[PDB]
Amino acid sequence: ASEVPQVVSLDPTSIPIEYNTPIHDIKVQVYDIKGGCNVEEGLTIFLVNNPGKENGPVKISSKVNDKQVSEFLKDENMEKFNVKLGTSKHFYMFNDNKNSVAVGYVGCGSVADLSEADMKRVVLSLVTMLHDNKLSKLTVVFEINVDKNLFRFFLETLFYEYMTDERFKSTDKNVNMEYIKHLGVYINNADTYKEEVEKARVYYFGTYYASQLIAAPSNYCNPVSLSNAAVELAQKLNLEYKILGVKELEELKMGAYLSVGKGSMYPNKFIHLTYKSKGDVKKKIALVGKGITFDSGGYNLKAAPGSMIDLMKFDMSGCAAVLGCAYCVGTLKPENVEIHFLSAVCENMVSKNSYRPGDIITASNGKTIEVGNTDAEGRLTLADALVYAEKLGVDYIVDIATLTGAMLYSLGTSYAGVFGNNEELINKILQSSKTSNEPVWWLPIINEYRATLNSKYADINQISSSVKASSIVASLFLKEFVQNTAWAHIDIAGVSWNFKARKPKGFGVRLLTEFVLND
Amino acid sequence: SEVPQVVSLDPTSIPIEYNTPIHDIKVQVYDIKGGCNVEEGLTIFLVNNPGKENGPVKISSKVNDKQVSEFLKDENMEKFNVKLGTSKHFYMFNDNKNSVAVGYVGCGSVADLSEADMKRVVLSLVTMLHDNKLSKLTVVFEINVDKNLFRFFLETLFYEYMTDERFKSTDKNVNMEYIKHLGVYINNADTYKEEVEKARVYYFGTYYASQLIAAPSNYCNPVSLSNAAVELAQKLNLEYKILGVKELEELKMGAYLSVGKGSMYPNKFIHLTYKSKGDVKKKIALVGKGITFDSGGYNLKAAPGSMIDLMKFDMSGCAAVLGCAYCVGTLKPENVEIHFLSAVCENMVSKNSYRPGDIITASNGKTIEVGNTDAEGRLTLADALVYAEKLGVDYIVDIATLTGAMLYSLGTSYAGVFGNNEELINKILQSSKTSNEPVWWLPIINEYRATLNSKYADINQISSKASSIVASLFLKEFVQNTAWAHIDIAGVSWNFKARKPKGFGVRLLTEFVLND
Amino acid sequence: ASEVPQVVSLDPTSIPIEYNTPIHDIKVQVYDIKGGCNVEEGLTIFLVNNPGKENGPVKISSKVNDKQVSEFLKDENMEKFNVKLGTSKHFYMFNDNKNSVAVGYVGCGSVADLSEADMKRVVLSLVTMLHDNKLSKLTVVFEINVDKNLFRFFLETLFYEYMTDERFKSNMEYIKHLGVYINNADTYKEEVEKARVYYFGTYYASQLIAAPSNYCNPVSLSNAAVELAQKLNLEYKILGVKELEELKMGAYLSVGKGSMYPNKFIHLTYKSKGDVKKKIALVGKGITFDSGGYNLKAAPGSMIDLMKFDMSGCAAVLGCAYCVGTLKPENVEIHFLSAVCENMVSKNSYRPGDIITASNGKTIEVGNTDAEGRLTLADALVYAEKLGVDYIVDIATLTGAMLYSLGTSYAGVFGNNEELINKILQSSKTSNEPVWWLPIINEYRATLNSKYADINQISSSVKASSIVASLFLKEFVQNTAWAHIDIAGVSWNFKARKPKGFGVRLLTEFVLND
Ligand SMILES: CC(C)(C)CC(=O)N[C@@H](C(=O)NO)c1ccc(-c2cc(F)c(F)c(F)c2)cc1
Ligand SMILES: CC(C)(C)CC(=O)N[C@@H](C(=O)NO)c1ccc(-c2cc(F)c(F)c(F)c2)cc1
Ligand SMILES: CC(C)(C)CC(=O)N[C@@H](C(=O)NO)c1ccc(-c2cc(F)c(F)c(F)c2)cc1
Ligand SMILES: [Zn+2]
Ligand SMILES: [Zn+2]
Ligand SMILES: [Zn+2]
Ligand SMILES: [Zn+2]
Ligand SMILES: [Zn+2]
Ligand SMILES: [Zn+2]
Repeated sequence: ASEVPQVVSLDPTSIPIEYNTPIHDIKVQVYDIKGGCNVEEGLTIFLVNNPGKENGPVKISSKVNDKQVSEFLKDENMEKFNVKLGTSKHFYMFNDNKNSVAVGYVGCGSVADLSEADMKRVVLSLVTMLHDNKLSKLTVVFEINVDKNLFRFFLETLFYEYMTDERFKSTDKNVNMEYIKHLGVYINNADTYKEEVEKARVYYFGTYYASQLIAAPSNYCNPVSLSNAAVELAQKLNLEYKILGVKELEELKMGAYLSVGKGSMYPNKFIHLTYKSKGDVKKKIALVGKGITFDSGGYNLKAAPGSMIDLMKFDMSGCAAVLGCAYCVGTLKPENVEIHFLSAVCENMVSKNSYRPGDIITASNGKTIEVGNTDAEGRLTLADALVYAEKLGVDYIVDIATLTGAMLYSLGTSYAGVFGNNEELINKILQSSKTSNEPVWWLPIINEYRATLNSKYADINQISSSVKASSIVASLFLKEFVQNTAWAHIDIAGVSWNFKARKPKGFGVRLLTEFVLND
Repeated sequence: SEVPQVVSLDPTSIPIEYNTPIHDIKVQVYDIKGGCNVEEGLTIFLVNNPGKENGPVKISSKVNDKQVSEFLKDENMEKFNVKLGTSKHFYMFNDNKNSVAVGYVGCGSVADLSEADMKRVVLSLVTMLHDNKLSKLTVVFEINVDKNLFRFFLETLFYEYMTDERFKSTDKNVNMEYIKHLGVYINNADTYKEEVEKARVYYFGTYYASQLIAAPSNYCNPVSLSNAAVELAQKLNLEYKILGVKELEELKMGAYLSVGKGSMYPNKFIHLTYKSKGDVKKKIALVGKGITFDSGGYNLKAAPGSMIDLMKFDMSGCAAVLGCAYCVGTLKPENVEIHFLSAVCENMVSKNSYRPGDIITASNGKTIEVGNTDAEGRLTLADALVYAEKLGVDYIVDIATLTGAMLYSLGTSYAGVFGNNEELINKILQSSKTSNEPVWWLPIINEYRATLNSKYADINQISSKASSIVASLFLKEFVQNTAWAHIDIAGVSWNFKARKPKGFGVRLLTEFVLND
Repeated sequence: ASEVPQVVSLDPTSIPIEYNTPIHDIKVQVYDIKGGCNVEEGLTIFLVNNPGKENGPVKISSKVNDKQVSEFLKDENMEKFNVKLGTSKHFYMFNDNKNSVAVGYVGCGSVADLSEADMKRVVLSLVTMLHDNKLSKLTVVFEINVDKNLFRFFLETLFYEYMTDERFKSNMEYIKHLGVYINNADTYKEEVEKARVYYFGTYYASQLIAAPSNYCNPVSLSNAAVELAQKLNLEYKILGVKELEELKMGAYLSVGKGSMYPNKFIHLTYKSKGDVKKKIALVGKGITFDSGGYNLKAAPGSMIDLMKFDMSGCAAVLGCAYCVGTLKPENVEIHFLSAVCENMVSKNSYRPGDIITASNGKTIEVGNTDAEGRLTLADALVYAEKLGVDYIVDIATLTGAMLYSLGTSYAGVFGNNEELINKILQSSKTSNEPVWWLPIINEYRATLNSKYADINQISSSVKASSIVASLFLKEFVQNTAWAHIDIAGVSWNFKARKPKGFGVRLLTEFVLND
């Protein structure tokens, strides 16, 4: 734990973190739908669809253990409503014990298998029913088909979207902020789905924890304060930790990493968390996250129209995702595995002490790098991070980074891109993507472009000057720093930020965790 | 107090000229009914011709000289016309057989000169003063002007006549000589006499503001500017207080302190106070934006036409307030208590600078999400407006070079005024009429308030296009229950044609204080 | 009706126009709230606030004549919800007679005085429920404070936002009944049919604007004007290129030169049956598409894809023409004018630097082809003052600077006559179409001095474009009271991706209460 430097005494010296969220107070009960649905206090929502019939009528199929509610929800009354994806309706009636109840439904389209995006729409429609309504209990009746992974995804998404981050609110807190205390779920073959509930709660927070870190502004979330939070997290989870300061980094000759942070008031802090299983270890994995707490661009300042310099607190999303994974792994405690969580945290700033364009710097593997652009600082920090990671002697090195903005032009805001030197590892990422429902796509490392990184003076150029394929060029650059290890690179620069909702996604936490677990 | 330097050659004070050549001018006002004596220097007639556009010049005044009167007869003067801005020089011998200079400046055919027309008239008259080493100027008024317009003539004459040579060195004007005497002829002269010394007060306050603004950022930094304000206060016997960083920290001014975090100069909060002897009926707080230099911060002014080299003008609001302070302290109005405020700092790029995206806390507890570092003015004004309201005043009037959007709305002549109180706005509009400083009332549109709703903080700093209106909506959030008005002078502060400050707002704020 | 030229046989030859809308089929009843409410049919929505507590709990005061709904509306239930402006909830249930009804609310904030901006948010919340409604009846219970004008605004807005334009397409059902419970109902009833007239006047203008440039061209726009005039029994006249050349409208014609569509000048006339006491000319800018000419809109943010909207001034005048010809005010004679053309890049286009001559003889030096609206208005104004009217009011999407000045909500008004400007402002207040008075600063006039022509079209330096354009237009009105309304910023609703029909009601209130 290191002291955070301040310019004025009003400068924050730590990131506020909410561990005990209202979600953790919610008691979750899972009932088998065969036994019928009890409709009591709170709000009972049925998830219905109508296969084939686009915007077809609503039909409740479950047994409802109440004569009154059954009559209300009979087919001929429900037919005036439809199952259009995103549609919702509220019902009000009295049950058999003469107690008023609130019932409703959410349309789930006319397609049998809902994609992760469709399910997210259903959750969002469901969440609006939770907002501005002081409910004590929510009951969800699944009348659609979901496998165990999609059921978990439903819960995680619900917990995430329902949650509101009011850490930075002061005079403008929602005076009506009131969370439900009970969640009931009716589903076919409930005994098989029950194991997903706690996994969802663990996945939710790991995602929401990374979200809190990302959403934290660059004056709260700096290299020192972020490394402090990693320490606290590790102390709560009994993870081994090591926080490397500038001096050790100099001794390890991390010249590429150090140059990036030269222009910052905050000293570089290299984060090293370690989870090791108690049993015999059969797999060693290093998970690397890019940790630029603020990216001004350096002397290559982000001043072009649309450079979104104000959003650049998000450039440690990779680090956040890695730390969120550290929570999920340290909590669920997988066996036969050893995971290193790495992040070379620093801050790309403009100063008299900054690194300059044209500077030639030496990485910790001896390779000299000519800087052609100070705004491509991520691949520099990752270079030293990758070399460090390989010295640990692992089987897999996976890095996750908000690296290139060109991802928005290639995959957009929904799908992340994965690059690598090992096809087996890449397939495991794609498999992890399926089971976590965090969309990833395999993109090529095109060797024909490697020649454009040939520097006249240094061993290698940082950027190309004749190739607009930035995501591939950067992957080619990073590949030059992994000598003999299966390695994959996930570019989340396009998917890390939910633009419509103006908030982080916490993308990668579940993806990386499903990777650790299913191995 | 002590100005920090990078090298020894860095200046540690703003050069300021108090005793200007204008203050060495003896001003005499005579009644035109007794006629004009024409003996020495240059004598200029302000003549018009109501109706006839570009009509003939006719000297109506009685001239107490046979030879000069003969020269100025209609027969001789018919060849000249009264087109606004026209000037002619005449050369002749008077009765004493002394050569003498006589001329005129045409004042159009409209019987009511406006603020713009009178400025053209003065400018022409000033051109007759430049490059002509004269010891005396007499001006004969053959037009109809009210007391406030006659005063505006003098203030403007004095302002345009004076040349700022504080930073001249090997290029000082070798031929620059100022007149030592000024004569004025006008109808009902006893009425206009009091306006003379009021004009000299109004002029210097405007020129004092002009000097501070023109002073470059390496000369005019927050420390040197707060030093100057103290020097001003000590001269005028005003109560003064300069709040430094650690005091500001205690007052929790996080917004204002964040803006200045990057600068090598400590933040300095200027607090001057004039208090009349006797019963105070009105308590007023005047707030001036005091950014000694606006680089833009990490949102650097690097766009084409961002005019970063002119950014020394972002202290103009503060200058206007200090200029007003001189006027008020000199004229000493009664039954009022005036607080002169300016949260002075510099907006720089550094490892210590505030960033786009920072969530800062204002002194009233509201958390603000910083969308753009170049919108730093409203951040400093936020803490200043809270401090001001804490003084229990009746009126808060802030003046600021806030938004460049003003150039597209009102332009370079008219300032914009916003507010939460219609009575206060009208008073500003009234003072605009009497100070002859053009000001237009622009609305604070409440529908736009939603665009400032922040996801994480209490409020957004910027809306991420009606910048001026949005900036006012922001400032409204820091005035709880006081009549408040906001004057945006970003477009009218600088005279691009003359390449110099206007000192805009000094006379406006003084007229507001005096006539209240 | 002139023939609309085509490049291919697939190019349309008229603007699709819906006159009979489902809104005209809605039967409206206004009851007094002091008598209580009947909630036995369809959707009932309470407009409630909480002046005492910001985002405070919902409490329904009205007594309803149904036991089931009375239980639903008890304070224990409603306090689970809050009145945050725009927030809404609605529930389906059975009433006492076992009929299906729906009951809900819309939060109206904690301020007793509702602005038109606030009311618009309330209506939008209401409409969102209507777009998911299949019920036959909507009942709106006003448990808040509205005067006669804001209530009419509520109806016009409700109608306008409810109606959806589907002329170019290749869920819900429109209600047949609207019930309203409000205090002093008898005083409000007169505002209903006025709201229906104002609605279609606005929606008609909306239809013209939204109609794309391949549909809405000078020939088809003027054709629709003729058809509107015939339906309302207005005197009309469409001046063609030959008549325009005779009248020497060289500024107007220079803009259209590069277009495949011949310039058309629209002149509609309403005249009262009795004695004519006031004469008015309403002038609308009618650029059916603004490419920018050789000063092409290629800069980032120039938004060339939206420039079908630059005839919004023309549409608003035609929209007003509908209301006037329908409401038939006495003692007035109104002229509806628009010099309609298209600003295109061609070998025939006018060029930057061209010196053109207006119908009043003034030579103009063109500095920017993208500033073509003021050129066409210049000749239109000269035409307007020749009619011998008391008031000339032009309305135009003139300068993008309005977005930086007043924004997207308030229009700017400029003029030479303070009395006319006040009437505009008063019309703005009664119609709830917000306008703000901006100055015509004479000091800027010198920037329009041309070296070779009588006057410059634009300024080289001055960025106060809205003011500079006003000074320009001022040179084409010799001695008639004249006002200019710049709606370049308020014409298009960007959040809803559709026109606002801005100006119709403002202009109609102007002619009706003058
Ligand atoms: C290859 C380079 C440095 C010339 C351009 C680039 O890819 N820049 C990166 C960057 O600065 N990484 O440290 C970059 C990454 C994300 C974004 C980005 C911009 C947005 F406006 C946005 F919404 C987003 F999600 C990402 C922009 C640039
Ligand atoms: C709202 C924002 C920050 C996007 C653009 C803005 O209004 N900037 C202000 C500013 O920096 N306030 O601290 C601003 C104010 C005046 C001017 C300005 C520019 C000129 F070229 C000019 F001549 C002038 F007089 C003022 C430019 C920007
Ligand atoms: C004076 C000039 C031509 C340099 C810039 C200008 O004011 N152009 C006008 C125009 O082309 N009139 O025919 C103009 C008017 C509205 C808009 C405009 C732009 C928007 F992005 C927008 F959303 C809007 F509503 C209007 C842009 C330019
Ligand atoms: Zn970067
Ligand atoms: Zn980066
Ligand atoms: Zn700025
Ligand atoms: Zn500023
Ligand atoms: Zn145009
Ligand atoms: Zn146009």
